[PDB]
Amino acid sequence: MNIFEMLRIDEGLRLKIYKDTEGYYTIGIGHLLTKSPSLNAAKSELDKAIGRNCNGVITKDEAEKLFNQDVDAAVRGILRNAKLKPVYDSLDAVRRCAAINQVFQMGETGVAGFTNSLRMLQQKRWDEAAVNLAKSRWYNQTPNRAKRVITTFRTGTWDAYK
Ligand SMILES: [Cl-]
Ligand SMILES: [Cl-]
Repeated sequence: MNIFEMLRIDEGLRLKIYKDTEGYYTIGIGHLLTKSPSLNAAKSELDKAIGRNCNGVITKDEAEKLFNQDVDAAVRGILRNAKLKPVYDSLDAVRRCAAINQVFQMGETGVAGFTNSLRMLQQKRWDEAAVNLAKSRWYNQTPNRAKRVITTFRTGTWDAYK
């Protein structure tokens, strides 16, 4: 297992513009296009991203390309964040994949506010962190996915991803 396979499992793959779990326009492998409710805004953003007139639909290769850039961006966002970087570098390789996944899903922003859990993860208090992490809007709105990530942080293995 690796980050790509893991996220590909959590986000799925769709070649036509769709609404995510929060109702925002998205495409490919969880690539948010816009938070605005105007589809046109979304189509414009798509075109801009891909570099061509898509008419709301892309190819697999196009989706995968966006995915690549998006993973990279997330990692790079982690690294540049003063509160995140130190936690991230203290973790082992599997748990770092759990960190990327949360950041990919919620933004460096959302994650940066998990101060307490962050500290627990840094101290290697696995079970305490798992309980803390569950006390969130994130776990309550997307519990199945949150559970998988949390078990990942808790155990340091890919068991939740089987
Ligand atoms: Cl792009
Ligand atoms: Cl879920």
